[PDB]
Amino acid sequence: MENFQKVEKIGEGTYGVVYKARNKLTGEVVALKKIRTEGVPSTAIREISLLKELNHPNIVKLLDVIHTENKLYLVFEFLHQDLKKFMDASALTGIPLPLIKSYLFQLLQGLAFCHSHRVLHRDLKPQNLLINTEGAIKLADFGLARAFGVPVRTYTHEVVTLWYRAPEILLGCKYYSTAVDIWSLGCIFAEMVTRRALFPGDSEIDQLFRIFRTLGTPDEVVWPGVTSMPDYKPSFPKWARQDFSKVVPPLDEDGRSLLSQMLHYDPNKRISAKAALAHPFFQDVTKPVPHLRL
Ligand SMILES: CCCCCCNc1cc(NCc2cccnc2)c(C(N)=O)cc1[N+](=O)[O-]
Repeated sequence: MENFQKVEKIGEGTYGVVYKARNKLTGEVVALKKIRTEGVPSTAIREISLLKELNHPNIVKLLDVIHTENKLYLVFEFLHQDLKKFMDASALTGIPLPLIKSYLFQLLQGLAFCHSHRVLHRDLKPQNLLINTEGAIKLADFGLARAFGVPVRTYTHEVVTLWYRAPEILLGCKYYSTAVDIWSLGCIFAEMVTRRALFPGDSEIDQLFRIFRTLGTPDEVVWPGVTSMPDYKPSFPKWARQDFSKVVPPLDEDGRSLLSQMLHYDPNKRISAKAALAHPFFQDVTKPVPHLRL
């Protein structure tokens, strides 16, 4: 490294290998993501560079975009743990409701900020939500999906998780809206509460059908235009909707109400991050300190 010193391999992210590294000059510790494949579209360089200006306390800071030796590296502020690991660690006892609420509230503030700046995440998942010892949680990888248009894979054949994908994406809609992020966050909220993924599909159709089996197969009444979507098939089985009381027990009615609005089928009916922040569920929100073992 011309200015870094690898501390260790943090993982093999969706867009390449990630290392924890120390800037030999500043001494700062950062996350360095090597971007995957053979060309690096200058279009992406400009778009990514724009994200360097997207600063908010609940968004992982993109410190630098390094395009040298015809390679692309993203330098991000470093956080010690992701929500997936934290949820697994809290599996026996569950994350306390006050902390679940604090995290959801913070994540919505982060989304409201990005969305007001016309930046979508598109691939939110527990592994992309980073936490620290202060009780903060931050969204990582905002805007990379668009800047890199197509997703595909990482670089070492890894199974893309579809668990948090909004139904309009699964039905082949080519135009994503801010609503896809609200859907993903709703799925994560449910998972924090129950300690089980809400819709753990293992294929695109299994993902879609798991959603239908829980929320009911969508129709023109609840989702105008759904039957004209690219991958919609009249042959889809028609399942009845289940009650949220059975989906995320023992979450209270304020929580079920908010989740239901985050999971509406019609992206246009789905609650916005700004509106969600005003939901009665957050009347008593606080910022607890999590028990983090690093
Ligand atoms: C099995 C762990 C999966 C990590 C995959 C890489 N995922 C990332 C994880 C991060 N930190 C949380 C963390 C997690 C584990 C160890 N140490 C720190 C960070 C960051 N900004 O600090 C960035 C990325 N990433 O995507 O650039």
